[PDB]
Amino acid sequence: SSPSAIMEHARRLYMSKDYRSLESLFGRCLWKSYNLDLWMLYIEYVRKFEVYEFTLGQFENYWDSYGLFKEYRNGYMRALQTPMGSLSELWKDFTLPLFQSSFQRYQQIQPLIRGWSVKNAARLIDLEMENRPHESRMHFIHNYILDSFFYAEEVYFFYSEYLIGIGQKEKAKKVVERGIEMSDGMFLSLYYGLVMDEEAVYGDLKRKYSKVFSKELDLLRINHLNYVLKKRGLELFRKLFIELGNEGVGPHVFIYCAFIEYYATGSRATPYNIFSSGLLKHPDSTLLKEEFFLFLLRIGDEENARALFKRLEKTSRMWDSMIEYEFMVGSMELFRELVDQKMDAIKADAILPPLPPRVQMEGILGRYHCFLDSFNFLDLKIRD
Amino acid sequence: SSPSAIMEHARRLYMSKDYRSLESLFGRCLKKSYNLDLWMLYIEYVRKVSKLYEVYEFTLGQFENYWDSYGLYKEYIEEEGKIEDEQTRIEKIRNGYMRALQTPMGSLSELWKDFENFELELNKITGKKIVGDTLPIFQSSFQRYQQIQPLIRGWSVKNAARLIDLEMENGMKLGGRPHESRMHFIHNYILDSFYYAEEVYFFYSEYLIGIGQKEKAKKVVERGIEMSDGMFLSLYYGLVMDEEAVYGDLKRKYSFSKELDLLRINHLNYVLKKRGLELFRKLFIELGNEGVGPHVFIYCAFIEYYATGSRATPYNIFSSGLLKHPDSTLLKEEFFLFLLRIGDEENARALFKRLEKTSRMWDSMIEYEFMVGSMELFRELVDQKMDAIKADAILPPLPPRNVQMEGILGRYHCFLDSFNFLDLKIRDNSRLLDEFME
Repeated sequence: SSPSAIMEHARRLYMSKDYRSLESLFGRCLWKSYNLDLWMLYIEYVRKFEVYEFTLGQFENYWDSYGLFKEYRNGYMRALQTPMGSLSELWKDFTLPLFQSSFQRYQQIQPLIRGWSVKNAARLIDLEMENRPHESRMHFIHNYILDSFFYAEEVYFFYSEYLIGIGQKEKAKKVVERGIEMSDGMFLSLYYGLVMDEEAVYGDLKRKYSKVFSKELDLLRINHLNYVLKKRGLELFRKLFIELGNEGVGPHVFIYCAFIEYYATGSRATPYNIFSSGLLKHPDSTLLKEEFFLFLLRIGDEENARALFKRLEKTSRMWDSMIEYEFMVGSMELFRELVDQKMDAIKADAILPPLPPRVQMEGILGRYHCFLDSFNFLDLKIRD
Repeated sequence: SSPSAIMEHARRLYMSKDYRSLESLFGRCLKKSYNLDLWMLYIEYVRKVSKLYEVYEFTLGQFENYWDSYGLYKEYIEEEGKIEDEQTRIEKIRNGYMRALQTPMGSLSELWKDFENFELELNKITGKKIVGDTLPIFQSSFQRYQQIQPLIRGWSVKNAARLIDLEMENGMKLGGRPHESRMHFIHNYILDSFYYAEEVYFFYSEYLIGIGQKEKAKKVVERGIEMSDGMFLSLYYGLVMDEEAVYGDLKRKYSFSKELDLLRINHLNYVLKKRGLELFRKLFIELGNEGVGPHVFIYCAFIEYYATGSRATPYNIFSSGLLKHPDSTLLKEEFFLFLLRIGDEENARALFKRLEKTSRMWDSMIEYEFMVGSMELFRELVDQKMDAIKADAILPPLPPRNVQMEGILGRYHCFLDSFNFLDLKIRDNSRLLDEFME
């Protein structure tokens, strides 16, 4: 039920002379459509001018409204107030300040329409945000973008954020629900759960994903825990963790909980115990082994760090962090032994395989990446 | 007095026909030399102007179980010759063949053919038995060389280091004393071949330390400091040979802010290991306008946090560094990330809010607020970051921050990485390495 598929159905029904059906279709879809073709077909149908005014209600702010403005004065007046292709061929036909301004503007816009986005859409949004009637202009731009990229979850986040900043969060929630029905990824559901206060999304998405989707399920748990910490506080965060428990929660969920417990409370004991539990569940997880060791060494829990290192298998990075630590605040005697030990381990082919490595974006896409990076945890990322 | 200076000078004397100076050069340099070209020139000069076989014996004593001895043995056995007296000739050529065959070296099969031909000529019967009895020797040396051959063909510091590692494994189960002798030859050959490379003096020092020859090791290092042009061997020397004097000797060569700051960080470490935290701090204070660079503050803040657990003491040091160095992005970013990582939340936030910021400080603070803060504050931080990218108020990023080596070379890299601190790196300013174009 995409823009193009409503369009093609409408055109078939027109061609069929099924006017009962066509009239219900427009009835249901016209107000909501930011597709000019279609409006224009509504015009073709009605023809078989108060109805160019009705269309201009929708497309007056549009950079390709010229033929529409042409066919339709103080009509000439507040087209001249819209940056559009061929505005100079409307001036010539039609106050000079106002036109000049709208022609200067279409210069900055033209290359973004040329090369139409999703990333130039973002660029367009940002340009218009900076510089009641402005709001009206901004609604058109976001909805037209929603039509153009109905499939891309970013567009729905852009408008939602715009709407939130103008105090229209109820309208934002509806845009997100719609985005969730029309695009595909986990992002918009995570943003819906957290920003629009809907805890049900976490359980519902768990049931939907149902091994193959292990990453989704761990990223849901982490994000669900975050929701609960934010909305309810630590004791209910703590209760949700303990309930999650008769399912295989991945290595990441333990590492995430240990880190919340450390940075929220300052306990060293509790994260040690969460990392330790997790290592019992995932005895072969190099991630947990490395992140546990480096966490203990970085917060300064030396004695525990050293005992853990002695018991575990090691990546080169764990070896190199421990060697560098010993050199800085340890002894040369022990430093020399840890070097001997690392060279022995390389030789025995005993070093665990390495973990993968790892103002970027600006404006409203910048904002999106801010949310995305935050929902993502370490190398556990949203994936499709 | 480098090997190459000596080879050049010797060729000069020889081509000039200044035969007096040349013979003097040979007298003072030969026995200390592991450069085969210099010894062959000596052979070539002795052939021209003069028991020649004795000069081959003198040369094969230096290049004992050398892997490119074939030309030496072949020419030597030609000289045995050319001995008046069958029995003594026979004796000598047999000992020559038998010494070669125990040596892993190129062209060993060609000496094997010559050897079998020689024994059979004397007696087809007793000779076949002599050869049969020597076959496993030859075969062992042939096999061993198959593993040496690609290291020599690809000769480099790294393959030199590999040859050291392979011979340290001791596959022939050499008794203590001839294994040591093997290793001394190998390391001295390497020192001569790469006389200018700090690595190889480290390789030899570490070998000698391990066999309880640490005074020998200190003189190896003293030679290397003279032959190389960086600050690796001097730091190694200070710390491993316990020689505090080297810190002031380096302070002269360099008074180069970055090198001065590396040298100060490493001197501070020497004092720490030797005399502990209290004398570490006295040295810090005295450095201590005298004036030192940001890295020295960051280094000392770390050593105090990790060594004593204090949060006040690192805070104060970072703070003092930032007052001496107000425009230091490295310091602002290092100080901020430190406070966030150890969980010093209120100091981290208060610091953040008064500093200029990299995108990484922004990103780390955004992430932290999302994780354990509030959503309205996350949103503001995100607002502020966008505003900051807009005003081009962002501080340009710190430089990005290698591969893993094994055996002896991997040991060199461990000592080097340890001496190095953050983006401060030792270098030899006279060597042109993989990225020389810069």
